[PDB]
Formats: sequence, C-alpha cells, structure tokens
Amino acid sequence: MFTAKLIKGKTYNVMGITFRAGVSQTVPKKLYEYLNENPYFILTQELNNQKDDPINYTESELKGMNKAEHESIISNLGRNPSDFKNADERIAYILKQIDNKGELEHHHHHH
Repeated sequence: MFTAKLIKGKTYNVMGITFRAGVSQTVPKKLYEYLNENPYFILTQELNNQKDDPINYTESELKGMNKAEHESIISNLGRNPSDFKNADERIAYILKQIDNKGELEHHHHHH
C-alpha cells in the first residue's frame, strides 16, 4: 500500500485526488512516483499483505508474467515448476489454485 501526506501544502488537488496537510491518503504506484517527483508530500509505503497464498493470480497477469516469476510462485506453493516448461502448463497449474480459492467468508453472521 502506498500513501501520501501533504507536508508542503494544506489542501491540494492532484489530478483527481484531494490531499490535505496532516491527512494521509492511499495512492496507486502511479501517483506514488508522480508525487515522488512532486516535493509537496511525505511518501510512505507499507505492506499489509505480507504473505498471502502465492500460487493464484490473474491469467491476464500471468500472460504477461515472466519466467522466473511463474517459478518463484509455484516454488512458494511447494511444487517444482521446473518440469512445467511451457507457459500453458505454468498458467493452468496456477489457475488450479485460483479455483481452490472458492470461499472466504464461509462463516455465518456474514452472509
């Protein structure tokens, strides 16, 4: 997660985002580096998602995902992606786990 807080200003409108001095607001990577150039803000990025289940992603993202990326993914799963050499193999196998994420709130009082 990226966040910026106005240190130079008091109330400033960046593109379509409204920042105020003292007010931290979460921004995308685009705006983070955009405001990295613009010395009006203090920039801070922290990872709330330290570890998730790293073996299930968008096939669209995996279509543009590099060789070592696919490998490190399935390595975190605990499988050897060295046998799977073609993109088809690697993408399909990862898609099996995006299929394994069927439910999150299977708990009552939240249905």
